[PDB]
Amino acid sequence: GPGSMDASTKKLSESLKRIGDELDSNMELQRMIAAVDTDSPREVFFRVAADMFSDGNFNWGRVVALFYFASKLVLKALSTK
Amino acid sequence: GPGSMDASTKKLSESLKRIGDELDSNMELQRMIAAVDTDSPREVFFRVAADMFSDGNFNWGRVVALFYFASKLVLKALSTK
Repeated sequence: GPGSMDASTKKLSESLKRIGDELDSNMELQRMIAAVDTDSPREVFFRVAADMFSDGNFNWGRVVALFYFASKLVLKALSTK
Repeated sequence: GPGSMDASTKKLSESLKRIGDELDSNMELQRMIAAVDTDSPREVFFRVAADMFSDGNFNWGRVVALFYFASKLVLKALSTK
Protein backbone atom coordinates (compact mmCIF):
# COMPACT_ATOMS: atom_id res chain seq x y z
CA GLY A 1 0.00 0.00 0.00
CA PRO A 2 2.42 2.81 1.19
CA GLY A 3 5.06 3.32 -1.55
CA SER A 4 6.20 6.22 -3.79
CA MET A 5 9.34 6.48 -5.98
CA ASP A 6 8.07 7.78 -9.34
CA ALA A 7 5.28 10.07 -8.14
CA SER A 8 4.72 11.33 -11.74
CA THR A 9 4.28 7.80 -13.17
CA LYS A 10 2.34 6.66 -10.08
CA LYS A 11 -0.02 9.64 -10.60
CA LEU A 12 -0.91 8.51 -14.17
CA SER A 13 -1.37 4.94 -12.91
CA GLU A 14 -3.59 6.24 -10.06
CA SER A 15 -6.09 7.87 -12.48
CA LEU A 16 -6.22 4.72 -14.68
CA LYS A 17 -6.53 2.42 -11.62
CA ARG A 18 -9.63 4.38 -10.49
CA ILE A 19 -11.25 4.04 -13.96
CA GLY A 20 -10.78 0.22 -13.87
CA ASP A 21 -12.22 -0.03 -10.32
CA GLU A 22 -15.12 2.32 -11.24
CA LEU A 23 -15.81 0.23 -14.39
CA ASP A 24 -16.43 -2.82 -12.17
CA SER A 25 -18.00 -0.65 -9.40
CA ASN A 26 -20.55 0.84 -11.88
CA MET A 27 -23.72 -0.16 -9.99
CA GLU A 28 -25.84 0.96 -12.99
CA LEU A 29 -24.18 -1.67 -15.25
CA GLN A 30 -24.34 -4.33 -12.50
CA ARG A 31 -28.15 -4.00 -12.11
CA MET A 32 -28.95 -3.56 -15.85
CA ILE A 33 -26.70 -6.52 -16.75
CA ALA A 34 -28.01 -8.49 -13.70
CA ALA A 35 -31.51 -8.17 -15.30
CA VAL A 36 -30.46 -10.40 -18.27
CA ASP A 37 -33.26 -13.05 -18.44
CA THR A 38 -32.35 -16.09 -16.29
CA ASP A 39 -34.18 -18.60 -18.58
CA SER A 40 -31.81 -17.86 -21.53
CA PRO A 41 -28.51 -16.07 -20.47
CA ARG A 42 -26.70 -17.57 -23.49
CA GLU A 43 -29.42 -16.30 -25.92
CA VAL A 44 -29.33 -12.66 -24.68
CA PHE A 45 -25.51 -12.67 -24.81
CA PHE A 46 -25.56 -14.39 -28.26
CA ARG A 47 -27.71 -11.44 -29.46
CA VAL A 48 -25.12 -8.84 -28.30
CA ALA A 49 -22.20 -10.75 -29.89
CA ALA A 50 -24.19 -11.69 -33.02
CA ASP A 51 -25.24 -8.05 -33.66
CA MET A 52 -21.65 -6.79 -33.11
CA PHE A 53 -20.24 -9.28 -35.67
CA SER A 54 -23.28 -8.99 -38.02
CA ASP A 55 -22.80 -5.21 -38.58
CA GLY A 56 -19.03 -5.76 -39.20
CA ASN A 57 -18.14 -3.57 -36.16
CA PHE A 58 -14.71 -4.41 -34.69
CA ASN A 59 -13.11 -1.32 -33.05
CA TRP A 60 -9.74 -1.69 -31.26
CA GLY A 61 -9.66 -2.46 -27.51
CA ARG A 62 -13.42 -3.27 -27.73
CA VAL A 63 -12.94 -7.07 -28.09
CA VAL A 64 -11.27 -7.09 -24.64
CA ALA A 65 -14.31 -5.13 -23.29
CA LEU A 66 -16.42 -8.11 -24.45
CA PHE A 67 -14.00 -10.48 -22.66
CA TYR A 68 -14.78 -8.96 -19.22
CA PHE A 69 -18.55 -8.82 -20.10
CA ALA A 70 -18.51 -12.47 -21.28
CA SER A 71 -16.31 -13.35 -18.28
CA LYS A 72 -18.81 -11.80 -15.81
CA LEU A 73 -21.85 -13.64 -17.30
CA VAL A 74 -20.25 -17.09 -17.26
CA LEU A 75 -18.75 -16.62 -13.74
CA LYS A 76 -22.04 -15.17 -12.41
CA ALA A 77 -23.92 -18.28 -13.61
CA LEU A 78 -21.04 -20.50 -12.35
CA SER A 79 -21.34 -18.99 -8.82
CA THR A 80 -25.16 -19.51 -8.69
CA LYS A 81 -25.67 -23.21 -9.57
CA GLY B 1 -29.54 0.05 -35.52
CA PRO B 2 -31.18 -1.24 -38.80
CA GLY B 3 -33.73 -4.00 -37.99
CA SER B 4 -34.80 -4.83 -34.40
CA MET B 5 -37.34 -6.91 -32.41
CA ASP B 6 -36.17 -7.00 -28.75
CA ALA B 7 -35.48 -3.30 -28.18
CA SER B 8 -34.94 -4.15 -24.46
CA THR B 9 -32.03 -6.50 -25.30
CA LYS B 10 -30.71 -4.18 -28.04
CA LYS B 11 -30.84 -1.24 -25.56
CA LEU B 12 -28.76 -3.18 -22.98
CA SER B 13 -26.25 -4.02 -25.74
CA GLU B 14 -26.34 -0.32 -26.79
CA SER B 15 -25.11 0.58 -23.27
CA LEU B 16 -22.07 -1.71 -23.70
CA LYS B 17 -21.52 -0.40 -27.26
CA ARG B 18 -21.63 3.21 -25.97
CA ILE B 19 -19.18 2.50 -23.10
CA GLY B 20 -16.44 1.27 -25.52
CA ASP B 21 -17.13 3.91 -28.24
CA GLU B 22 -17.67 6.81 -25.79
CA LEU B 23 -14.37 6.00 -24.02
CA ASP B 24 -12.58 6.22 -27.39
CA SER B 25 -14.08 9.78 -27.60
CA ASN B 26 -12.60 10.84 -24.19
CA MET B 27 -9.99 13.21 -25.70
CA GLU B 28 -8.97 14.29 -22.16
CA LEU B 29 -7.78 10.71 -21.45
CA GLN B 30 -5.92 10.61 -24.79
CA ARG B 31 -4.18 13.91 -23.90
CA MET B 32 -3.02 12.58 -20.49
CA ILE B 33 -1.42 9.47 -22.10
CA ALA B 34 -0.08 11.64 -24.95
CA ALA B 35 1.97 13.48 -22.26
CA VAL B 36 4.25 10.40 -21.77
CA ASP B 37 7.80 11.85 -22.06
CA THR B 38 9.19 11.08 -25.55
CA ASP B 39 12.25 9.53 -23.81
CA SER B 40 11.22 5.90 -24.58
CA PRO B 41 7.42 5.74 -23.73
CA ARG B 42 7.80 2.01 -22.94
CA GLU B 43 9.80 3.12 -19.84
CA VAL B 44 6.75 4.69 -18.10
CA PHE B 45 4.64 1.66 -19.19
CA PHE B 46 7.30 -0.73 -17.77
CA ARG B 47 6.96 1.04 -14.38
CA VAL B 48 3.17 0.33 -14.21
CA ALA B 49 3.37 -3.20 -15.74
CA ALA B 50 6.31 -4.11 -13.45
CA ASP B 51 4.40 -2.97 -10.31
CA MET B 52 1.22 -4.84 -11.39
CA PHE B 53 3.17 -8.14 -11.57
CA SER B 54 5.60 -7.15 -8.75
CA ASP B 55 2.91 -7.50 -6.00
CA GLY B 56 1.25 -10.58 -7.64
CA ASN B 57 -2.15 -8.75 -7.62
CA PHE B 58 -4.53 -8.77 -10.62
CA ASN B 59 -7.92 -7.06 -9.98
CA TRP B 60 -10.65 -8.11 -12.45
CA GLY B 61 -11.15 -5.47 -15.19
CA ARG B 62 -7.56 -4.09 -14.89
CA VAL B 63 -6.08 -6.28 -17.67
CA VAL B 64 -8.73 -4.85 -20.07
CA ALA B 65 -7.30 -1.32 -19.59
CA LEU B 66 -3.73 -2.73 -19.88
CA PHE B 67 -4.41 -4.50 -23.20
CA TYR B 68 -6.52 -1.59 -24.53
CA PHE B 69 -3.76 0.92 -23.48
CA ALA B 70 -0.70 -1.26 -24.25
CA SER B 71 -2.13 -2.39 -27.61
CA LYS B 72 -3.38 1.11 -28.53
CA LEU B 73 -0.05 2.76 -27.50
CA VAL B 74 2.22 0.38 -29.49
CA LEU B 75 0.16 0.55 -32.75
CA LYS B 76 -0.15 4.37 -32.40
CA ALA B 77 3.66 4.65 -32.23
CA LEU B 78 4.04 1.87 -34.87
CA SER B 79 1.75 3.68 -37.39
CA THR B 80 4.56 6.22 -38.20
CA LYS B 81 4.39 4.88 -41.83
